[PDB]
Amino acid sequence: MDAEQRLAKIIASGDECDRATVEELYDRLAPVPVDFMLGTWRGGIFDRGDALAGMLLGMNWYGKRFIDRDHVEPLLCRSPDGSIYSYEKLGLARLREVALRGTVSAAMIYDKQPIIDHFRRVNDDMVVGAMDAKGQPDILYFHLTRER
Repeated sequence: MDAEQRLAKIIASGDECDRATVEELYDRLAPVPVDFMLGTWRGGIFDRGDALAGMLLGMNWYGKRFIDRDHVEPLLCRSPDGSIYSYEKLGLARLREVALRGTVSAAMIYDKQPIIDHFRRVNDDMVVGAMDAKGQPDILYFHLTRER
């Protein structure tokens, strides 16, 4: 109830939200099965002051495309002409069911990077992603909105 409604409002307005507050809300969210992620999603970030957030923004990161369990485009970006293209220099990705803090949910795993994004449901068209990247002292959060 509460966590979903509070997170939906932040995600829909593109507002920033500090790591500790998102994590509290994320831990109360329900896991999602792998096929729930299938489709194209528009992405946004909760903390835009982070290094990788800065780099995603500079690349005009749009979102992600989940084709099937084995074929995911993790970095859809917007080119200067306005069209959306799949940036593939960091490699592609796939979906598996992975645990995070005792909760097993659909997670995107990069093929060529030690990065896993743990997804939890906000509503049918919104998920919060928890980025689990090797070395990173803390889990970082981002959001996805389903294209309809």
